[PDB]
Amino acid sequence: NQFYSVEVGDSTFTVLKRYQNLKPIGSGGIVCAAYDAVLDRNVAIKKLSRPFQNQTHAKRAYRELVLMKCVNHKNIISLLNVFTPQKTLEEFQDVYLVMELMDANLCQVIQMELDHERMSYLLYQMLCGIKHLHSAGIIHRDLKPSNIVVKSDCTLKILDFGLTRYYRAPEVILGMGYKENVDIWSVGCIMGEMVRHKILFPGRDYIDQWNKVIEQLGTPCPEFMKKLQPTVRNYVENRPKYAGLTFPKLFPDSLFPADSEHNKLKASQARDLLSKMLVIDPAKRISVDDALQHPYINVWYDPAEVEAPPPDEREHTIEEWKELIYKEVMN
Ligand SMILES: CN(C)CCCC(=O)Nc1cc(C(=O)O)cc(-c2n[nH]c3cc(Nc4ccccc4Cl)ccc23)c1
Repeated sequence: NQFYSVEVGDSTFTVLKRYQNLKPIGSGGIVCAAYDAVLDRNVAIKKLSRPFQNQTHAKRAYRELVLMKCVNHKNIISLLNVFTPQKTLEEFQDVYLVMELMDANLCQVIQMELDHERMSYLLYQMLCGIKHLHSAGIIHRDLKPSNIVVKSDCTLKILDFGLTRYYRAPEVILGMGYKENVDIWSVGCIMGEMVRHKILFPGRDYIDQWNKVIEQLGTPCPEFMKKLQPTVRNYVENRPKYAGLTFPKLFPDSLFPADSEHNKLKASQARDLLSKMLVIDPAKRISVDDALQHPYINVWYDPAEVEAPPPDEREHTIEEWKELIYKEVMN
């Protein structure tokens, strides 16, 4: 047999024999660290249990499997291998996805005191990854630190393809319609969180989250309000009003290292970029291309990374999703 089974965490992993020394990593999906004896390197193995168990799980698993094949960029997940230990469609239960083993997820990195060298390079790569997605017509809308992983040399990869809701843009929260700079918002939320070491807009639901947005950034302009459908517009127009805080007060000097002129200047640059990404109205929020030209970011700008080439959506029953997924897994 090509497979063996082992108990990692609370789950059973049935994997190709090439993958050895399985060890659990992180929290959440169900993922393992392993040594791959064929490639002679360390990999991560994700177990999707019964991805066809409901139409929501199924649509996501299918969509992501299909896009992981599509895409080609060093800041986006690229699969090394995909397999099921089950031999037939009737027996089909689980899918295993294999990729590079990194060193940490971005939530761990955010907890570090980071210099501007590291923070700017992390943000640079997020923007390269996001630009690549958009170039293939993929607008993420749910970018968040827990789905981003990092190596020790600060190399980063985004692991999912989008649509914890703290990183979602106003247009997502309010059902507005969006363009590509919807994902800037989330990058802006991550950046702010790297500075504050606190989640910027930690709402338990969308009402609470909107409240924390307006409390800090201020009530948006009328121009913004009339882009909202009338009933959501009613809600938003009738919230308690807020003038909002300036970005120096949102992100005080105390948050930034002040030990050199380099760092003083980089602090002012970081706050400038933040003030252009955390903008409620997407008509006035910075784009991905403009952000890549910002002085905080442009020091890293490599056209081979920024301008790399990119290579329907119905509903189905779970029976139908199982077959669709089984097919993709088998090719
Ligand atoms: C001995 N020490 C020093 C070594 C430390 C090494 C170490 O801990 N590394 C490490 C830590 C953490 C973490 O989160 O804390 C996460 C990872 C990680 N690397 N690649 C992944 C892919 C997925 N998802 C995934 C996997 C496969 C396919 C598809 C997907 Cl989406 C999920 C998590 C990871 C690695």
